[PDB]
Amino acid sequence: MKLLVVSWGDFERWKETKYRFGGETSVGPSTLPILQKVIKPDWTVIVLSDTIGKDFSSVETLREDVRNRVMDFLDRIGAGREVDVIIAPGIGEFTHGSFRGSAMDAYYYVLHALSEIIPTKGDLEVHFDSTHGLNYVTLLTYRALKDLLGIAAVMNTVTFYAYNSDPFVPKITKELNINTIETTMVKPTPLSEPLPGFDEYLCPYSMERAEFVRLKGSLNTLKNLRKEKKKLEAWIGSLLFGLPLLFLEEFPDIGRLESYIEELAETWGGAIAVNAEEKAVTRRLAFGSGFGTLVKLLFQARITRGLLVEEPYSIEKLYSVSDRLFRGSTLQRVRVELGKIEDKAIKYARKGAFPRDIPLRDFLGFDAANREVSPRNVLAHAGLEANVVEVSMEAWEPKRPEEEAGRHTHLKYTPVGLKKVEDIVSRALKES
Amino acid sequence: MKLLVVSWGDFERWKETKYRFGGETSVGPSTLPILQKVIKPDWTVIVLSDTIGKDFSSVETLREDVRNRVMDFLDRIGAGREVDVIIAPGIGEFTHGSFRGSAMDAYYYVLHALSEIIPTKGDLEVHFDSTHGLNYVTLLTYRALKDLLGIAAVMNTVTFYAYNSDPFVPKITKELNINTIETTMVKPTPLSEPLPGFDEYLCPYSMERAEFVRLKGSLNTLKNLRKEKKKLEAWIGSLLFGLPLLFLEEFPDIGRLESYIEELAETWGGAIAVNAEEKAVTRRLAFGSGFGTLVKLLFQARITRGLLVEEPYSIEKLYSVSDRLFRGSTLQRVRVELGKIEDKAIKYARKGAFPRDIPLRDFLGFDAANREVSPRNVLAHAGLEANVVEVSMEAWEPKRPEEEAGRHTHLKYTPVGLKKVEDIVSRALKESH
Ligand SMILES: Nc1ncnc2c1ncn2[C@@H]1O[C@H](CO)[C@@H](OP(=O)(O)OC[C@@H]2O[C@H](n3cnc4c(N)ncnc43)[C@H]3OP(=O)(O)O[C@H]32)[C@H]1O
Ligand SMILES: Nc1ncnc2c1ncn2[C@@H]1O[C@H](CO)[C@@H](OP(=O)(O)OC[C@@H]2O[C@H](n3cnc4c(N)ncnc43)[C@H]3OP(=O)(O)O[C@H]32)[C@H]1O
Ligand SMILES: Nc1ncnc2c1ncn2[C@@H]1O[C@H](CO)[C@H]2OP(=O)(O)O[C@H]21
Ligand SMILES: Nc1ncnc2c1ncn2[C@@H]1O[C@H](CO)[C@H]2OP(=O)(O)O[C@H]21
Repeated sequence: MKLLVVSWGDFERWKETKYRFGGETSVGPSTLPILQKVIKPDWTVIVLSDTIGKDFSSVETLREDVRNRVMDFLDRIGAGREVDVIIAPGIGEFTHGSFRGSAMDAYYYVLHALSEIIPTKGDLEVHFDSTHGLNYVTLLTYRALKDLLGIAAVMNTVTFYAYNSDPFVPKITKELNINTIETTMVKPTPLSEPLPGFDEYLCPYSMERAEFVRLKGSLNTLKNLRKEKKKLEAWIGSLLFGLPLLFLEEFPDIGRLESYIEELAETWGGAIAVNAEEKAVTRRLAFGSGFGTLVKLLFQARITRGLLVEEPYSIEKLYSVSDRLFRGSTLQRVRVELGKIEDKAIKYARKGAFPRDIPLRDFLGFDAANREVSPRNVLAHAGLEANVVEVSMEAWEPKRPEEEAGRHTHLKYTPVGLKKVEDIVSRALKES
Repeated sequence: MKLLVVSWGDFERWKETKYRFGGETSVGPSTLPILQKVIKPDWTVIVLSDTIGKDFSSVETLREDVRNRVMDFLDRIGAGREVDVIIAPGIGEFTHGSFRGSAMDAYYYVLHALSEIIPTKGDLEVHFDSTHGLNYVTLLTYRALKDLLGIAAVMNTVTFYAYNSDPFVPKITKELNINTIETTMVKPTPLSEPLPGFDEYLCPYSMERAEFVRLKGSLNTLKNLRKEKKKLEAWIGSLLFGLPLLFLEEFPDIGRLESYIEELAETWGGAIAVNAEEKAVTRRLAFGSGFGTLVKLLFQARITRGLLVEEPYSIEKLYSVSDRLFRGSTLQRVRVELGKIEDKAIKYARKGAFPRDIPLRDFLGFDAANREVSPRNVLAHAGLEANVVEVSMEAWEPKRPEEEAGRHTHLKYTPVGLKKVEDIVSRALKESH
C-alpha cells in the first residue's frame, strides 16, 4: 500500500508555479498533483493547522470553515477523492483569530488521527512532503508518522520517503525541483515506554487546579487503567523482551483501548472554550504523554492482532507467533527455549507418558531449593520460567512423536506465576 | 554536558519582537539570547544554509562570508560567541546567486559536523530550537541529531528537548512564547545498518561519467572497505545481537575509520565548482548512505572505545563490558551464558584442574553429535558457540574459586571460528535490514 502525507499552512496564499519531479512537470499553486501523478498513492492525508479558521461561532464551525476551504482548494487543482484531512490544533495570535493551548496537542492529535488511517495489514510505502508546512506542525507530523511506522515495521516491510521542493522565490523562480531529502527502510521499534502516572493523560493548560482534580476523578478511563496498567505494561514488555506466552496471555482488549482513547479525546475536545466575540479558542486541557502511549499501544495491538491464536497455547503455536514477532538473537533465544520443552515432550511421548497440569520445573526435572522467581530467569528464558509455567500434554497414540509432540504440548502461566511475571516485566520496562 | 542546537534561515530578514521562556522575557529579532539565559548551555551549535552567502569567487570565501555575517548578528543580539556554526550545503536559485547539488547533502554534512561536536563521553542534555528554521534543514538536522544521540545513549544517559516559538504575525504579535514541543529520554539504538555497496558512498550529481569513474577509482576508502567490510559488519552485529567477545575481538581501528570519512568528505568538497562571474555553486558529487553509515560507525566506536582492553579476554571482563553495552532480555541471556562457562570453571578449579587452549565444547563436555556452526547457536548463546570458542584457565591456588574463576578464565575465537562467526553475524545484520 502506498501512502502520501503532506503538511499544509495557509494554502490560499500560495502562488502558481511549475514543479519538476520523477521525469514529470506540473503547473499550479501546490506540489500535491505532481506528487500524486508520479507516486500514484492508494491514499493521501493532508495535515493543516485549525489556525486558518475564521468563523468563531464554536469548535464545529471552525473545523467546518477550514474543511470547506480545503475541499474548495483540492477541487481547484484536482487532488481527487482518495483524501483524508487532519485539522490539527494550532496556536498563536493571528489577524482573524487567537488560539491558546499546549503546542504539543498538535503531535498527540495528529498521532491519534494517523493511527486511524495507516493500514494495520500489509507492507507500507510512505511518502511525506514538508514543502508547505508550519515549522512545528511539520516536525510533530514527521515525528508522529515515524513513531507509528516504527510500530507497523514490527509486522510489515515499511519504506519512508520525505520530499522538499526547491525554495519558491517570487521574483526569480522559473521552476522548482521536488528534492528527495530522505529515503529510509523503517526499523521495527516495538513500544518501549511504561504507561505514566494518572497525572499525564490529560493536563490542565488554563484550567483552575480544583476543577482539574474534579474532572480527572470523573474519567472512567483513569479508574479502569488503575486495574490494567500492570497487565498492559507486561504486554508491552512481551514484544520488547521476547516473551511469546506473555504476548498471548496479556493480549489487550482492542475495544477497551478504543474506549479509553475516545473518552480522553472527547474530554479534551469538550474543554475547548470558544469566545465568538473575542475570536479566541482556549484549549483548557492538554494531552499528556499517557494519551500518546495509549494511542501507540492500541496501534501495536491492531498491527499484531492476527497473531492471537486460539487456546490452548501449544509449542507449535508459540513457534509460529515467535517467528512473526521476533528477530535477530531474540528470535533464536526463543526458538532454543521452546526447543528444550519440545525435546522433553518428545522423550515423554516415546515412553507413552503424557503429564497433565504439571509445573514446568517438574516437567523438565529440576532440583529443589531454587523456587525463587528472578528477573534474570524470566527474561533470559523467553518468560518460560520453570516456577511460573504449567505444562499439559493431551494424550495421543504417537507415530512420529518428534512431529506430533509440539501440537499436543500446551503451556500457560499459573495464576500466582502470571502476577510474579507481570511485576518483573512491568518493573524491567520502567527501568527500561 | 548541556548542548543547544538552533536551526536558522536568513537571520537578517527577522523582525524585532518579544519572547517569553522559563519566566524570563527578551526583546530582539531571535530566540537565541533568551534560550541561552534560561538553558545556560555548555555549548551552542548554529545550523544554517549556504544559500545566505553572497560571494562566489571561492567556496571558502562563501563560508567565511556566512560565518562573518552570523558573528556580526550574534553581537547585534545579546548572544554569546561560544558557538559552532555549521554552514550546511543548501539548494535553490536566488537573486544574489544559485546553488545546485543533492538536497540530501545537508543531512550527511550536518551528521558529519555534529559527529565531531557532540561529546563521546559523559551524559548529554540536548536542546533543539526549530523556531527560526527552514522546514527541510530543520527536518535533516533533527534526523541527524536523533541518529547520533540514539548511538550516544548506548553508553550514557541522553535527554532531548525541542522548542518552537508561537508563530510571528507582523503587527498583531506582541510577545511570542517559546513552547517545549518534545521532552524525550533517548532510547539506546546501536547502528543496525550493514555497509552498503561501493555505488553508495559518493555519487555524481553533475559530472561526466569518465571524470566520476576517475575520482571513484582514486579513493583508498572503497579499495580498503572491500576487504574490511565483513569485520566492520561483525562488530556492528556484536552491539545489536549481544555478542560481547565479538565486540572486543572486532573492535574497529578508529584511525582508519577517520581516514575513510576525511577522504570521502575532502573529495566531496573538492568537487564543488564555484563560478565567480555568474554567481553559481555546483556540488558535482553527492554523499551516499555509505558516508552516513561510516560517520555513525566511527561515532559508535568513539562512544564505546573505553570498554576495549588488551588481548586475554576474561569472563569477568565480558561481564563488565556486557553490563555497559546491553539491556533487557539481551543482557540477562548474556549473563546466563557467561555464568554456565563460569560455573564449569569453578568445578574445574575445585578439582585442581586448569585446562589451557581447550575448545569450549570439550571444556563444557559435549556429545560428538553436532560440530556444524549454525546461526541459531551463535545468536542464541551470546556468540559463545561451543565449536568456535577456545577457553584457557590460568593456574592459581583456589581458596574461594566461585569469586576467583572469572578473572582466571579467558575466552578467544579460534582463527577458523572467528571467520565462521563473522559470516553468520554479517549475514544476520544484512538479513535483519
Ligand atoms: N508555490 C508556492 N507558493 C508560496 N510558497 C511555496 C510555494 N511552493 C513552495 N513554497 C515554499 O513553502 C513555504 C511557504 O512559506 C516556503 O518554504 P521555506 O523556503 O521553508 O520558507 C521559510 C523561509 O525562507 C526564508 N529564506 C529566504 N531566502 C532564503 C535563503 N536565501 N536561504 C535560506 N532561507 C531563505 C527563510 O528565512 P526565515 O528563516 O525567516 O524563514 C525562512 C516557500 O518557499
Ligand atoms: N522574530 C521573528 N521574525 C520573523 N519570523 C519569526 C520570528 N520569530 C519566529 N518567526 C517565525 O519564523 C518563520 C519565518 O518568518 C515563521 O514561522 P513559519 O512556520 O516558517 O511560518 C511560515 C508561514 O506562516 C504562514 N501562516 C501564517 N498564518 C498562518 C495561519 N494562521 N495558519 C497556518 N499558517 C499560517 C504559513 O502559510 P505558508 O504555508 O504559506 O507558509 C507558512 C515565523 O512565525
Ligand atoms: N529458574 C530457572 N533456572 C534455570 N533454567 C531455567 C529456569 N527457568 C526456566 N529455565 C529454562 O528455560 C527453558 C525454557 O523453559 C528450559 O530449558 P532447560 O535449560 O531444560 O530449563 C528451562
Ligand atoms: N552448539 C551448541 N549447542 C547447544 N548449546 C551451546 C552450543 N554452543 C554453545 N552452547 C551453550 O552456550 C553457553 C555458553 O557457551 C553454554 O552453556 P551450556 O548449556 O553448557 O552450553 C553452552
